[PDB]
Amino acid sequence: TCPFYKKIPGTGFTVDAFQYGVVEGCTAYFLTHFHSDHYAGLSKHFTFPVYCSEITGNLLKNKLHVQEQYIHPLPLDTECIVNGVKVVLLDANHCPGAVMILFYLPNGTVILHTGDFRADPSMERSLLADQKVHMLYLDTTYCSPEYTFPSQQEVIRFAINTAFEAVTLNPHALVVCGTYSIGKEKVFLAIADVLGSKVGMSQEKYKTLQCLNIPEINSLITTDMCSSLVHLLPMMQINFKGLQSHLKKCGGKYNQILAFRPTGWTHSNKFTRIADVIPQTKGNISIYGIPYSEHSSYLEMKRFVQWLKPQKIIPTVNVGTWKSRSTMEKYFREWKLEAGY
Ligand code: NI
Repeated sequence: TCPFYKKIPGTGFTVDAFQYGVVEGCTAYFLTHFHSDHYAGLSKHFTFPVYCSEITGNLLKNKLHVQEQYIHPLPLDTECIVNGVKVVLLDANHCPGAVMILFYLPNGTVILHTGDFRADPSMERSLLADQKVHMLYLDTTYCSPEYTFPSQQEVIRFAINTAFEAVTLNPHALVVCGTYSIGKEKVFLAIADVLGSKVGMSQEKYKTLQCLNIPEINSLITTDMCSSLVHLLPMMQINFKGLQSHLKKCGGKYNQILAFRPTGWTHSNKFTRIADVIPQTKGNISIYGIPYSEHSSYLEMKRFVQWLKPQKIIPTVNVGTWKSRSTMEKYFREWKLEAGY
């Protein structure tokens, strides 16, 4: 049964609520982004309206084969009327096509649902500046001060330089990058760009990338593995046994693999700066784990909420335990007391 925090009071609306069969009274279903935890339940057989971004809409059509009559894309930064209710989609700075949703309720109440998001100061100059928010449904994934990580720009600098050095020292080295869902595309794109290669990948992944409205994408990616010296593999294959196997398949083109695993947070961030990171090495193979997050750090989160000064806050991640729910109310109270709202 659909939980409370996926319902929008006073409306016929739910958010990211596809795995509970027919939800009593829902006249329209909102989808924040194309990640499996959120889209779970959707298929070709779904027959109620779905509202989403354009890019999310391309993925529903081409990857889950949802029928074109039921997909309702909306443009960002635009006031739209849906079943007699005003709504706005805003970029979440999460993965491609990911959005936050502003609802203007008939009774005068105003609701922000973040979906998944990495808070940024640029969000303070959106359509959010212009008015009050009464309830904030919040992505609280890293809501604890021990969760620190560097900026995206710092991580991408490290990866580029790491790659460029190794391949310049050894022209016969192959670079590999792990993936399992959409997001974090910049890692493999930036690396290929400094190396003057296209990125090689499977047909199922090529298809996926074609739905993302990336500029000049056709110049950047390819299905011809042999033409490329930056390869994508599924994340699970990024270990010593999986890579040794993959090297055999390249046929004496390459004598060395350097591989990158994009992770979220890991406990090694409590002690080690990004500059100081080192790889796990076995023979002619090396594997770097790098902390590229598309979710807000603790400080990023704290700033956004303190700026927004919402009247009530509802969490959407880490809700499943009493300890978690308790810890989150304590941080919300300190933030409220520190900023005076
Ligand atoms: Ni997500």
